[PDB]
Amino acid sequence: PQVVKVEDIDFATKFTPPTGSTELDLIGYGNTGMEIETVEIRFTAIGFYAEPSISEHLQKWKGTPSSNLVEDDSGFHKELIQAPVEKAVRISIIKGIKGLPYGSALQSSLRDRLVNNDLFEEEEEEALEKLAEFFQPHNLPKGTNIIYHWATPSSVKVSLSEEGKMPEDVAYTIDDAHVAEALLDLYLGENTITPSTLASVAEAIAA
Repeated sequence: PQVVKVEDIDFATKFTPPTGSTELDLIGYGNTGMEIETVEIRFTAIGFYAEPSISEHLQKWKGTPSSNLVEDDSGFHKELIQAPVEKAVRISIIKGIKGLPYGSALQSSLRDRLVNNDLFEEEEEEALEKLAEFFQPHNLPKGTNIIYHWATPSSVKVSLSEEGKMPEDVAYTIDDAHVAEALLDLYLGENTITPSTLASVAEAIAA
């Protein structure tokens, strides 16, 4: 259709991020989590969008089982992440959170990924501090939208809006290519914080 339910939240099947020139299709969706004293709680609804052509860049995976694709060392993750097409994630907050803890968690997770790949130099460290600082003054209540748009492979346009509206302008830009790739790896990599979104995406490509 034109609208899909992700955790009873409406996600459009097609979407142009703020200030973008290109219509992106909904490839997969899922959720991310949080915990309180080991109890698992649903934190956000996620939708992963990309230029329709991403399907053709990944033709070679057609007809493989989804379970093959998401398995470690399959190679699919990196080819998904590196597909030379525009991509975006739309996040809809399910459990409200202050902006500092969210930005610090993001920083922590992106650092871990960059460190684990020997890519965490002073440039990446500064870019992450400034990303965390962007979020620190905001509150992210239930229903808030966060859009990350990979307009170029080395850049991420970050935009935010209240429930019911998409953002009109870009609020923040990530200018570091390694951070930009780490942010995609956060959602689509072997150690993804959202296995459900990755499983949804792989299904969509394999079929």
